[PDB]
Amino acid sequence: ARRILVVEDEAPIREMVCFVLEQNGFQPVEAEDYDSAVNQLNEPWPDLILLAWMLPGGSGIQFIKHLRRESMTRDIPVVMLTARGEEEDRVRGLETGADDCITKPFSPKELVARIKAVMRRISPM
Amino acid sequence: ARRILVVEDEAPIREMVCFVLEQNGFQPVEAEDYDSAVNQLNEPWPDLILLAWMLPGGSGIQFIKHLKRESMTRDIPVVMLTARGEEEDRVRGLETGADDCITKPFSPKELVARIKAVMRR
Ligand code: NA
Ligand code: NA
Repeated sequence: ARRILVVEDEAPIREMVCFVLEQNGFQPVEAEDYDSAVNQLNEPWPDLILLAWMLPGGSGIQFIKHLRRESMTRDIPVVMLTARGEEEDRVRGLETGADDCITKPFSPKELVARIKAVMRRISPM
Repeated sequence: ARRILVVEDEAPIREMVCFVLEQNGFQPVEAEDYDSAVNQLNEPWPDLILLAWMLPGGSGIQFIKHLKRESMTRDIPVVMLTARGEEEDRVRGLETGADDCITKPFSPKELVARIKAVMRR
């Protein structure tokens, strides 16, 4: 179960992520905007979601809130994709209920290690 | 097979570039700074060089001048790696003698297409 929903509107980044994931044994799914991401919340369910802070059509925080409203999605791990610089500064220490984050640009190895760490994580408390 | 010298001090970008190129059957060679790049100018020589504008130890422009002064390296294609914002703005229209440029971030498909087009031309 290695289906990864890649919710990232920056095409070069989204495609890079898909490539890294493919080569490391995962099944990446592109979501280039908010509605595209919502339309992937069904069988077969994502095992983990990578999520940018802002998309055409909706924000990352809006998407997380959407996920939490339903039993079938509320336990899917979410890892934020954070742009180095201005965005990173604005969102540091922001509690969203997301499980982890990673800053762009990242190395292929760091992305994979962060995803694997989140996937093996025990359910809190 | 074909040797690509990746001269880039931004580690995540350098590692991404090498990852894409290696899975696509190229032989990427990493250079994280200026001296590392100069140290890779020996047999077997690179088939193409991807080059950042500024490195620890020396600039992209400096490295191009180094390449052009030697008969063995003068015809190796050079593609600049350009960052958005401040850098892209200053290097707009700089006639460096590089064969092409690519703006970061780029997709895997764009990277490979650009290098293959430069090598064919
Ligand atoms: Na975004
Ligand atoms: Na640089």
